[PDB]
Amino acid sequence: SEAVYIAIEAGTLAECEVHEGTYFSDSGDISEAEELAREKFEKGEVSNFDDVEELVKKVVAVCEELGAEECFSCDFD
Ligand SMILES: [Zn+2]
Repeated sequence: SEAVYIAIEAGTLAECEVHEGTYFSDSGDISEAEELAREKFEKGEVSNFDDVEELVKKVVAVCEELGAEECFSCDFD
């Protein structure tokens, strides 16, 4: 599903645009990613027309699947 990536790409987490593979979701509020995802998603029906509770759940899952909280590459030349 891409709807998730979009829901999260809508502004759920952040990743170094100079370091591909290195990501980092708003640390301190992982749930915020879901809520925000539900806000954008709900504030903008996606083609997939999936469920909010589903997206959010998938938003927290994906976000968690990224297990990223910083761009260690920031030190990797
Ligand atoms: Zn970086």
